[PDB]
Amino acid sequence: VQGWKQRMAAKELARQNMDLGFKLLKKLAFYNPGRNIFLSPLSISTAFSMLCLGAQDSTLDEIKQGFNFRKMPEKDLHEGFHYIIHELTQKTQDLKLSIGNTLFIDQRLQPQRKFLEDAKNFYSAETILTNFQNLEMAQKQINDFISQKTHGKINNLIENIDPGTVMLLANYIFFRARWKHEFDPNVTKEEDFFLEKNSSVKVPMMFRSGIYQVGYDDKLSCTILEIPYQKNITAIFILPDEGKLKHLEKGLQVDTFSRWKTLLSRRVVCVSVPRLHMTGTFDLKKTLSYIGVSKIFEEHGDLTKIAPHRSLKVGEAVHKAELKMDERGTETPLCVKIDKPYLLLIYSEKIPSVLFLGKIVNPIGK
Repeated sequence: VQGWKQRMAAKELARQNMDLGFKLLKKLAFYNPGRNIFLSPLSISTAFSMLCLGAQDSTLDEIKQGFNFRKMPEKDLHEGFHYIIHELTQKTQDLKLSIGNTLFIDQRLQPQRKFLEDAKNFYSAETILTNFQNLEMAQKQINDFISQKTHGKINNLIENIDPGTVMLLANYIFFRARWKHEFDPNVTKEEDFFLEKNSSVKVPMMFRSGIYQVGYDDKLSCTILEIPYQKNITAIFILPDEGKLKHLEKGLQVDTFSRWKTLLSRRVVCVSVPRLHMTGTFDLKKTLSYIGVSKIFEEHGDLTKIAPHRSLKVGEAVHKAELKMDERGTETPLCVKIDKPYLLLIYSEKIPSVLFLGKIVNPIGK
C-alpha cells in the first residue's frame, strides 16, 4: 500500500494532538472552572498546519514549535494531515464528519495561487473574499457561509470582528455517528445529574446492558468506559471519583491514555450515559497563548505566500466544535452510571486521533 508513509505521519500527528488536547483542557479548566469545555484538538491543529503552507521564518517556526510539528519534514506534515482529513471526511449512514477551514480575506488583497491550491488540495481549506470595510455585513456573510456549508450544524461562529481585520480564520468541526449497538429510546429516562455533591438537575439518560471495555485507574481515581461507534471511532467516558476531578485534570498525559488502555477488559456492564448536544466556541488568539503561539496574529512580513501585503497577519481566528450524542446506532457484575462531571474523548481508532475532548460539568448546560 502506497499510503503507508501518509498513515505513519498521521499516526505521529495523532499522538501530538492528544498531548495538545490535554494541555489545552488543563489550561482552559484552570482559568474557567465549573464550565463545560468542548473542543477538537485535531481540528485546531489542521488550521495552524494549513497556515504553515503560507507562513515563513519566525511565524512558521513558532507554529511548528508550539504545535510540535518539528519531528517530521514539512512534506510529511501536510501529507499526514491530508490523510487524516480525507479518511475522516464522510457523509454516510454511520458517520457524518467534516473539518472546515475557511480563510476570509479582504477583497482588496490578492491570495496567491500556490498557497490557494495547496490549502485546497491538502486540507480542503477555502479562501473567501470578504468586505471588511463593513464589519456587520462581513459577520452576517461569514456566519451565513458556514451555516449553509455545514447544513445548520455550525451557526453563529463569529460574534465580533475587530476593526482593521483583513484576514479571519474560521476552523469548525461537526460529528454525527451511529453506535455499534443502538440504545433503546423507550428505555431512555430523565435521571439526576449531580452538578455538585448536593445540587442536581434532570437530564435524559440513555440505558443499555452489553459487552463494553471497562476499567478503573487507581492512580487518577477514575472509572473508564469505552462505547464504540459503527465506524472505527470510540467514545471514552472518564468518570472521576467524588471530589477527584481536579486531580484527574492535573494528571492528564499521553502516558495516561496508553496506561488506561492496559487497565481495560471486555465485560457485561449496565451503562447509563447522558444524551448530548455539545458546542464549544474559542477565540484561538487567547487559546493559542497557552501553547506560546502569537506571531501568526502579529504583523511580521511572514505571510507574503498568502497575499503580498506587508502588514498582513491573521487578525482573528475562531474554533467551533459541535457534536450530538443520542440513541442512534446499528440494528450484570458491573454498572457504569455517568451522573456527575466527566471527561469525554471521541477517539478515532484507525488513525488513531482525538477528534473531540470534552469536560462535561452539565450535559444540558452551555
